[PDB]
Amino acid sequence: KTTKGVQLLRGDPKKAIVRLSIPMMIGMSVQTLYNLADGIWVSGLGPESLAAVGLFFPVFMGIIALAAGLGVGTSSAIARRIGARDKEGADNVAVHSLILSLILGVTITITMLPAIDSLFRSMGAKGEAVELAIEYARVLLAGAFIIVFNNVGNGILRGEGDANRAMLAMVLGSGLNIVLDPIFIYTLGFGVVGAAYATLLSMVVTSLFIAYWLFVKRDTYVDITLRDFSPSREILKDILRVGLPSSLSQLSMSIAMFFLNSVAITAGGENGVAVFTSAWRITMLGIVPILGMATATTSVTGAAYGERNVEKLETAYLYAIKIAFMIELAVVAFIMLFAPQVAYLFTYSESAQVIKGDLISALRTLPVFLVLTPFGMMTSAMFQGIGEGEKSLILTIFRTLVMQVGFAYIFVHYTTLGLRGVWIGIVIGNMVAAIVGFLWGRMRISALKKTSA
Amino acid sequence: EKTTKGVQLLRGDPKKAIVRLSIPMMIGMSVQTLYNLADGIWVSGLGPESLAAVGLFFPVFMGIIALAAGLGVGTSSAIARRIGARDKEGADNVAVHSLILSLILGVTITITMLPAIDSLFRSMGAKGEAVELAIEYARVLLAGAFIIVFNNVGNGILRGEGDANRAMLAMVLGSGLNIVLDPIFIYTLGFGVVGAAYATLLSMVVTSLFIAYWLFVKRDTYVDITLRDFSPSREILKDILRVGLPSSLSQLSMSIAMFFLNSVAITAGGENGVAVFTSAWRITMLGIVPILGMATATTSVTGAAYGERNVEKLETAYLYAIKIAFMIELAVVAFIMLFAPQVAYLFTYSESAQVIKGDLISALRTLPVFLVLTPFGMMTSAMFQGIGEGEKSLILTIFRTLVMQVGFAYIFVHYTTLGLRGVWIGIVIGNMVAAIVGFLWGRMRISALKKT
Ligand SMILES: CCCCCCCCCCOCCOCCOCCOCCOCCO
Ligand SMILES: CCCCCCCCCCOCCOCCOCCOCCOCCO
Ligand SMILES: CCCCCCCCCCOCCOCCOCCOCCOCCO
Ligand SMILES: CCCCCCCCCCOCCOCCOCCOCCOCCO
Ligand SMILES: CCCCCCCCCCOCCOCCOCCOCCOCCO
Ligand SMILES: CCCCCCCCCCOCCOCCOCCOCCOCCO
Ligand SMILES: CCCCCCCCCCOCCOCCOCCOCCOCCO
Ligand SMILES: [Cl-]
Ligand SMILES: [Cl-]
Repeated sequence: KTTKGVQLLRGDPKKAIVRLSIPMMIGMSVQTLYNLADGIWVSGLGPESLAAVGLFFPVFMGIIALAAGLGVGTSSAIARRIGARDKEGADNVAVHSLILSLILGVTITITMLPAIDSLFRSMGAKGEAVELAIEYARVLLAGAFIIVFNNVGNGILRGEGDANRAMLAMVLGSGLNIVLDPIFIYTLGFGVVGAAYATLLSMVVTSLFIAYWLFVKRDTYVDITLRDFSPSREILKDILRVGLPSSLSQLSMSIAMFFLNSVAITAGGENGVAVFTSAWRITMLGIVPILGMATATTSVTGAAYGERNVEKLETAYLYAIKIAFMIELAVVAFIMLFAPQVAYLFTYSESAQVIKGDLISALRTLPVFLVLTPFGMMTSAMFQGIGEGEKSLILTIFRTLVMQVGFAYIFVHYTTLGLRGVWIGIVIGNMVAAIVGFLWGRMRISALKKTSA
Repeated sequence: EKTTKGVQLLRGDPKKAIVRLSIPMMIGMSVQTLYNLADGIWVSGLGPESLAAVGLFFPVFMGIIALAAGLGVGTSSAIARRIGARDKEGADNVAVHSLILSLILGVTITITMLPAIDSLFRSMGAKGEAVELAIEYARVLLAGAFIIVFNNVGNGILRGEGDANRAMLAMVLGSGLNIVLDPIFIYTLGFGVVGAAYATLLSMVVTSLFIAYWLFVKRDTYVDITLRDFSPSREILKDILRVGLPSSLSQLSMSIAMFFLNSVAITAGGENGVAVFTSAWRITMLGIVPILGMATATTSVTGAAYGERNVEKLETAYLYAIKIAFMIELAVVAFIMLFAPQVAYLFTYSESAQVIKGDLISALRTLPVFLVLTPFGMMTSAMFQGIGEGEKSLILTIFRTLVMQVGFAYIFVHYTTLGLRGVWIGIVIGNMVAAIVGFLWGRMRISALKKT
């Protein structure tokens, strides 16, 4: 009656952390490669097409944040039921979340469609860029329910230890999107709106395979039928308590990036942002693996929590920080050692602009934040795992909006540090947040020990 | 005896066989669809005359296929039944008879249609560059009619013994080669639209070389193919024609209805109504591909089960195919409807786009529903062919196209004022009736097979 995923999920915590993290790293890497490739294809379309994507980008990220949020809340809730050997509960959560995906998906479409014109012109943007952005938006807003469905389906798979198929769904969608991208944009001559359709079709195909696994093969651990589903305010509250703050964390990180951009303006001007933009884009080499471990950390800590096994929860939590820290250590040492070569690609590539002198400096300072990220992110993943999303959000706000923005701001304004002060501030702010996160996580775990006793 | 994987499939679990014999056909057809799409792009770049020439020739091409595919299904179903009946000698005999028939039929098609193709096109189409090109295009493929019939018979033999994979391979190789040769003949060699006929013919010939090689040289099929001790049989010929002949007539019945349904849209949507449903027809030919795969699988499996005299196994296979086809079509139909305006755009890049586009969007939110009903009728028809009663399949086709669909579309136009919108409804309603009556007929036929 038990699948390989569930065996893995409830087994040795260390094996579970590693083997559930790896597929997600691969899946997110392909997603990253798509994002990277699409940005290159769009940049060959001219200024108005680039602006159109820019107008819609925050809206798109808002949809993803909402979709991924519901997915994490789903994954966490299921993992805790499964850890508690409450299969009926796990089944009931799965059905609940799928219905919520439809509700949220349609809600996004109905709300955003009549509001995108006004929103896009609030930028002061006008002409073709706005009209292209509207046409681009209507394509993805139409498949809003597909986006949420795919994320929920992914959450269900992760939550029951099936990170393998969660990965496959991601590689399927993103992989097809990579292939379809230059075909729709250039070969078929659709232009920037072609990238919109390339994404949409890729998500539909992904949805078909997910729906096939969930409703036709029905070879998931959880049983998804319309008669184990007893409508539950409690389940709904459980999912939302992790889902909503998860989306709000994104917004928090979003607003923080905007503030850091303004700080970089004061520090080094318009090209100061260019150095900053290139800087954190590079660090994603390190962020991507940590994101993968966060998903596994959430499900493993959740499984241990439902099992009422605080020691196993503690072991998984601490082991995840340990492994992520070692992974980052290599990544950061690597980026530092080949900073002239990494900066080179971008900076040379556009021969007319040159900012390598500062990017190279930035690549010898900023990446250091990557070795302290695991402390905040595993703690956050663990909070999501035990179903306490508000704590995850509070930590994220403290790190991003208060510490990073605060330290970057102060160094630029009250010191000689200058543009380099932005990188120092972020690292120092991260250092303090890492300490707060780790102590809080361990504090929360140890309080559970007391409670179980 | 030394059997093959395909034979083991036919004699084993019907659900497994339905799946393993239907999927390869869809894949083969999907590559054919890729070829067709690419060819349409090259042809449309040659100008309106070349584009109109293809439209004029296309019914002639369908006429050859109707005869070729007809003999193929008659061949495949007969082989499948005798394999189920453990009648190896009969299976060998069907194969040899069909191969000889392919020569006779192919030659006869060329002999009779070639001198009558010049008079046929002009009497209804006057002239133009398009008329001249369409005639030249027809003469090329009419000349290679034997190759076309031989390929379908060879394909029929492969499917009939459960080797759908090699049938798929033959289809993929031919279309894949046609994909490469197509722009070479059209552009590089500067033959124009007629170049596409050369590329297709050459691809078909190469396909025949693979098939001939498998059947005559390597001879690694389950069936034995040899003229040694060959004895012509009326029983074998009747067994082939009782499915093969009505199969050809069914396609004739569909085309006769299509000529009517295209003119009903004239009284409904004007002359634009012609290109209106011609477009709709093209989209749905894409939509029915999985159904066609299910049907060919159904014929073989129900055929084998009939040969085994296992009615329960026959019934399982038949209902299971409907089950899968129904599920697949729901996904197809939802896609086509929920994402419809996009689909119409890819066929309407011409002047006065809106009326040809915007009507067909409406058709795309309504007409696709028929694909949901179709498997109940089509698997029934495929089951009729499987048991060797092709005339019942023909009767069902006539009732659907010539009676229900034309009848309903007619009355919707002549007695209602919905016009074009009613035409789609008329076809869908007529499709509903035929699917239910058909499924009911099949269910009674199976119930009778259990008696005596
Ligand atoms: C460029 C990206 C490469 C993509 C292809 C990678 C192949 C991955 C093959 C592994 O996937 C196996 C599918 O697993 C099915 C579901 O497994 C359920 C959980 O099983 C837990 C045991 O994990 C075994 C890992 O191999
Ligand atoms: C310069 C590019 C670097 C990119 C980062 C790539 C990260 C990939 C992560 C690879 O994961 C390998 C982790 O393997 C763990 C090693 O085995 C764990 C041993 O732990 C001891 C406990 O053993 C219990 C079972 O694991
Ligand atoms: C992770 C690797 C990504 C590789 C690129 C994506 C490959 C997609 C599959 C191949 O698609 C073929 C489509 O061919 C389109 C050809 O377009 C060439 C003309 O482009 C000119 C404009 O270039 C703008 C960007 O510089
Ligand atoms: C993607 C399309 C590529 C097409 C390549 C060309 C293929 C041509 C057909 C290949 O058939 C392979 C056959 O192998 C050679 C067989 O030689 C025949 C001679 O056999 C000797 C005995 O036969 C006597 C009767 O011919
Ligand atoms: C792009 C065109 C490639 C042509 C390759 C020509 C090489 C032919 C070598 C011999 O063919 C290989 C085996 O073919 C099977 C031979 O046995 C039967 C001969 O064909 C008889 C069937 O009738 C169909 C002939 O067109
Ligand atoms: C196109 C096929 C015509 C063949 C008609 C009937 C021929 C077989 C009937 C007689 O049985 C033959 C006894 O078998 C002897 C073994 O060798 C068979 C070779 O027969 C060659 C016949 O060739 C006729 C071609 O015109
Ligand atoms: C418009 C074309 C009509 C073609 C012939 C129409 C005659 C058939 C009418 C419908 O037939 C219904 C018969 O109902 C059950 C038949 O039972 C099986 C008949 O097959 C007979 C062969 O075996 C006889 C053993 O009983
Ligand atoms: Cl191209
Ligand atoms: Cl699968």
